[PDB]
Formats: sequence, structure tokens, C-alpha cells
Amino acid sequence: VSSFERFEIFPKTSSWPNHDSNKGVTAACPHAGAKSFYKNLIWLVKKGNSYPKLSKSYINDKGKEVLVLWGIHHPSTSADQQSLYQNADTYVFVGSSRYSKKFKPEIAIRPKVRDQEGRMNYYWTLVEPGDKITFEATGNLVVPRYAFAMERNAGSGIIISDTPV
Amino acid sequence: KSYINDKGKEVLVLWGIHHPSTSADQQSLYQNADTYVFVGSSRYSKKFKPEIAIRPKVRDQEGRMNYYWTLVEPGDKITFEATGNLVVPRYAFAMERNAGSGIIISDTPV
Repeated sequence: VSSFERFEIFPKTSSWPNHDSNKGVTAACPHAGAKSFYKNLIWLVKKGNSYPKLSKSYINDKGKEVLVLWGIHHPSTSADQQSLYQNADTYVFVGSSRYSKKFKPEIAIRPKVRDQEGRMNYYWTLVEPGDKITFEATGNLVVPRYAFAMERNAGSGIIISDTPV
Repeated sequence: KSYINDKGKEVLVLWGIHHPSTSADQQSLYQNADTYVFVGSSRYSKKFKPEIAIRPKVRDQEGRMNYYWTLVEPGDKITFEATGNLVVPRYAFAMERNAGSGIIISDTPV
């Protein structure tokens, strides 16, 4: 890949009226001495004391291929599941003509890493032109906010070095 | 149950998950139904739901057991949690890699 266009596939202000996108921060990702998160993902939480169902989709109007990333939160205790998502025995679904996977969130006290007994797994996929990607969850979904449209160059690579540029 | 790596070098841990033939066999050996098994660490994170069927009888056994393994980094905790169908480790191994070694399949005498 050489070219790169960041666009708001799911805008923050809109597209989540029934869910909240503001308390999704953590101390594991600090910035400027404050609790922050990833700039391309939003940690959806319960709206007040309710996490309604999810049904969101996107269609590729950008022409070229699109790269989409998201995450699944796996809290430590069952109380943490209710405190952030209310509903229990939740499910997360991401589907398209290429991707089809349902994730059952699962709960355990994983070893504390960076002041966090929980874990989050980050996933990615590619969207073909004229293809719809669908999202559906009752909890434990970190929805994409900024996706990427790209075109492959050919002669490029990755170099690991400390050499100055 | 948990273990912390005080051995300094890496540790290899192995265990197993039993999958009985009939649901009666689940109660006869583990009582609880709809059990779950969890093994977790900074490297390993997997929950196994034991699942039950009459697999073909091999060595006088219609059930199956799957054997798993992982590596524990220095200063890392590995946690175990199950309501049944867990074959816990007893003897683990601490190791250091040499370099020039391998595996040879032969009938030649030593």
C-alpha cells in the first residue's frame, strides 16, 4: 500500500443516537495526562442504563477497496459486563461478502497488564467495491470511526531501523 | 489456580481437555453440566466449552481428549479456571534454547 484516505465511515456525532460514544476512555491509553483511547475506534457504552440492539451498515461508494478495523472488549468480571454494557450473554456480528463472524464475549480475570485485568482483541477486514458490511451487537463492540480507502503501489515495503530520515 | 514464573527462564506448560461420550459420562466424572475451561496469561487466552458426542471407539474409548501447550514469559502469571473437564498440569518444564539441535528419525543404534 502507498495511498491512504482516512474518512469517517461511522461519524461520531450521528449514527449512534441510541448509544453513547463519550465515556469510552481508559487509563491504559493516556494522552496529555488524561484518559484517552484510539483515534479511529470508539468504545460504545450503555446509554444511561440501557444498551439497545445494534444494526449498522456501510456501502463502498469510494470505488477503491476499503480497510475497516474494530475491536471486541472482554471484561474481567460479570459485574464489569453490566457496568459497561448492561445486557448479559451478548453477541457481536460482523458480516459482508468476505467476512462472516459472530463473537460471543467471554469473561475471566486475565493477568493485569497496564492496569487492566481485561482484554480487547482488534480485528480488520477489506471491503470490495459494491459490497455492504453489517454490524450487529448487544454489547462489547468497539465500532470503527475512521476507515481507510487505498490502492496498492507495487514496489514498497517495511523497514525497521533507527537511522535518521 | 495460578502460577507465577520464578524460574527466570521460560516455562513450558501442558494440559488437556476431556470430551466425554455421553452426557451421563459428564455427570459421572464432573457432575456439573454446561461446564467451561479457561487458561489465560499475557500470551494465552482461550476458553473451551466441553462438547459431547459418541466419537468412534479408539483404544476402548468412545471419548476424546485434546492436549494443549503454551509458553510462559518471565514475570508472567498463568491462570486456570474450570467447572469440569480439566486435566490440570502436574509437571512443567523450564528450558533454554541451545541453537544447533534437531530431531532425527532413525532405527540406528546409539
